[PDB]
Amino acid sequence: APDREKALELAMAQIDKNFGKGSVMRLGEEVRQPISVIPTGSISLDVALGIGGLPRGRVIEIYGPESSGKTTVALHAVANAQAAGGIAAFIDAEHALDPEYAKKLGVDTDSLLVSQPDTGEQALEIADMLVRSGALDIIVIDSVAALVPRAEIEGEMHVGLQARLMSQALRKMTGALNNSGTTAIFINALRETTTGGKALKFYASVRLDVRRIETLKDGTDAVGNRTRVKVVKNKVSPPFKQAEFDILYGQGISREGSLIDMGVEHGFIRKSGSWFTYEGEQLGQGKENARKFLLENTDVANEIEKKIKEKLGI
Ligand SMILES: Nc1ncnc2c1ncn2[C@@H]1O[C@H](COP(=O)(O)OP(=O)(O)OP(O)(O)=S)[C@@H](O)[C@H]1O
Ligand SMILES: [Cl-]
Repeated sequence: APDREKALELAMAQIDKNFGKGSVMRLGEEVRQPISVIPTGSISLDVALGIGGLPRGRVIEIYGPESSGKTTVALHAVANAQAAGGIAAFIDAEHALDPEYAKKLGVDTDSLLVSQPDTGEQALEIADMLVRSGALDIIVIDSVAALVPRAEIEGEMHVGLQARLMSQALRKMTGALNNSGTTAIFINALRETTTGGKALKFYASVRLDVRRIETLKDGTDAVGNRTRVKVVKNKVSPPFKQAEFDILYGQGISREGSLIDMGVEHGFIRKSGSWFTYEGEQLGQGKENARKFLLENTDVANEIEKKIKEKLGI
């Protein structure tokens, strides 16, 4: 009577039904759940996510050391939800946002709702209220850590409160997020759990481990920094995939850079040691020269984007 593959699928099906699609998956499964997404700003990360971007109506955690590139991704996500006509909100407990930098990443600052709460409770309630209006495509909360409880803020001499705070708010908010379809990005700067990163680990549909890995030099001097993101949790597509990309000083994710990495790995652009070539024409010697080439030769790149796009999904 026993036929494993048969029994297994019956079990997996039963599992998803009882707990939700994505409760169990084969790591190599080719996901076919289009959903609705907010492109990450990084083509590769969109691919790593398996669905083309951050899922809508879900809790997203983006953690890692400072200057890891978390905020950049958050800002790009906002920029993209806006181009699609979405409205964005920013719950700020850090007072670090640099609107001029955000504009550069394409964010329409003037339309950005910003709120600087007095307490963690207040910050999450304001977020809950904004979300339940169903009017937002995305909402980013700067600093899970910054969400300190009112009592602490007022000198209360008694603990476990800030994590409990993140739990209860997350319990209430997820419902509205799904109904509204608003993607909520919690930025968690570390020094995976910043007091309340505890409940966030379970409530999230996606958790991004962001980390700096290399300083982009090309020549002796610095041009920017390369970031590596690992999708440690993904309840909508097989997890653990990884992605890398360049964020040049004063710029967001380098599109050209992403086109040069995927293009090389997917054979569209050949790379003999030190020289990048594309179907019968030189791009230059050195990751950076190629970037320069693609920045200028806008016609190229678009086709390379085209090809890389078609090859996976546009
Ligand atoms: N205001 C800015 N002005 C110029 N460059 C910036 C600015 N913000 C970010 N960048 C660029 O992107 C990098 C920092 O990215 P962030 O997303 O701010 O890092 P992070 O991981 O979010 O660190 P935290 O704790 O949020 S600051 C910088 O090293 C620059 O390359
Ligand atoms: Cl994107």
